[PDB]
Amino acid sequence: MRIILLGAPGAGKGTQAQFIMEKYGIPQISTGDMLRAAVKSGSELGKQAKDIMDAGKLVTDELVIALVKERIAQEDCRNGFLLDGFPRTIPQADAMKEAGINVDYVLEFDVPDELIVDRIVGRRVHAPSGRVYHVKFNPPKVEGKDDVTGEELTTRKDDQEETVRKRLVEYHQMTAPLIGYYSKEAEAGNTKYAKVDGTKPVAEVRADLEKILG
Ligand SMILES: Nc1ncnc2c1ncn2[C@@H]1O[C@H](COP(=O)(O)OP(=O)(O)OP(=O)(O)OP(=O)(O)OP(=O)(O)OC[C@H]2O[C@@H](n3cnc4c(N)ncnc43)[C@H](O)[C@@H]2O)[C@@H](O)[C@H]1O
Repeated sequence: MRIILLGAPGAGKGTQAQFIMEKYGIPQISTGDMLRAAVKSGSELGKQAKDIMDAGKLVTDELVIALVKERIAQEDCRNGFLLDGFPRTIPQADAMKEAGINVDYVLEFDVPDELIVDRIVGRRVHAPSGRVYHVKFNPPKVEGKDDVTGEELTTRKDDQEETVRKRLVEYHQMTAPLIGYYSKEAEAGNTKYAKVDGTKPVAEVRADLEKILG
């Protein structure tokens, strides 16, 4: 099963990607996670994103498509994968087309723009795993620590109010067009498209998703 998650910054994509992964055994390929990791390792493919992500901007398509093709080539992806954060632009969606990567489901997480900045200021992450928490909406079982490893949670560098605003504008300009792109793909019979209400509580969003996927 191959799934794309689509949605504005902070719509809950990464939070739901951990449930789909654990419940359906398909790997989560998250380009934000792969790029923060590359920046942190000084990996030649991806360390270049450091300043772009800091500014709230999209990294070049050519770079991100290279990372994703590499990852899909690892033996875990031969039986499905979940794309979280990719495609992010119409060139990245076309590249998937050209390459024979068709998906089963595209899920749009809809959230109003006005909720995004407070979701993101309460966000705390366990960086090694990419697990994400919210101090109010979805807190860890022990404050400040990841549930699994007991390691201290941190804040992302690009999760301040002005970088989020910048990210919202780039989302509306470049990424929002993918809703029409893939809705056209669903019309043609090439994928299934399902929209979910990302304002519902985390567990409730989790339950709508089980109705769509099995
Ligand atoms: N393909 C690509 N092309 C080019 N550049 C690329 C690229 N991919 C990445 N990049 C780059 O990397 C940068 C950042 O990219 P990004 O891909 O956005 O990495 P991100 O910040 O980790 O995640 P998102 O902004 O997408 O939020 P999300 O929808 O996953 O929601 P989450 O579950 O955390 O939820 C948010 C918060 O709210 C919470 N929450 C979740 N669900 C709910 C709910 N139902 N109710 C209430 N609160 C909730 C969470 O606990 C959390 O605290 C970009 O600016 C760009 O530079």
